[PDB]
Amino acid sequence: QTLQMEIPNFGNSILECLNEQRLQGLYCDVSVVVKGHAFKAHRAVLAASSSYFRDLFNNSRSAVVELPAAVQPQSFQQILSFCYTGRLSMNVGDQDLLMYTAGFLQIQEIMEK
Amino acid sequence: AQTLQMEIPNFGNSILECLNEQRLQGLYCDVSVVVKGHAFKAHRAVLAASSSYFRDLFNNSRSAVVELPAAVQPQSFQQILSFCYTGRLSMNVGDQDLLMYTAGFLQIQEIMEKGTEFFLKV
Repeated sequence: QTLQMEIPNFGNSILECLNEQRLQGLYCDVSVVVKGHAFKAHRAVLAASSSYFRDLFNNSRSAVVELPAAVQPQSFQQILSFCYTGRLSMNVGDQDLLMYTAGFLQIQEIMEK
Repeated sequence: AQTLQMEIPNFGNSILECLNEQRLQGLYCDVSVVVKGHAFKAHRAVLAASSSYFRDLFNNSRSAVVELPAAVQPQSFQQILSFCYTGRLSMNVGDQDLLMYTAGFLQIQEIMEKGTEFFLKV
């Protein structure tokens, strides 16, 4: 006799809270610095969507990581937001940079087919 | 915050599932919660999203290891931890009282409120 409970779309709700947390700088365990702009985040969430961060966080315990000159802050901001929401916004004029950065950071689900 | 170029449905559902797998392998975890000498790796963020007790505990401390009081049992805790990462709670008839007590202690408010509830599994 098993008793069972199941909350529908639980992950959807939890990731929203994690995004709120990040937006308010709560329970973050890494700071990612891009051209002198610091973004707080959770390693776990970055790792879930990026094989680049997966490999980096597998191999380094530093509290801050700085990305190379490739990555620009606006682009990174969009990618970060994607990792917490599954939404990627449109970028008029810098779609090439955004795509380059997504590829660089090996964001696996951002491109299709 | 205008035009999206992509939107993955049910993204959070899949990501939390990834987070659960990471925990089960000890990856990218930032806290170790110890219960009657049994240590559990976790992510503070995932605990805090579901547990008012943990939110509090993490703000009144600066420590990678947390020890829960002796009133909290390991098997029950494991069930609560899994729930925080899945939204599913499972257990045997005969263990519901202990699980409910543990959920109360850790102030998992999704567990004891209106909405979905426990059932007998098929």
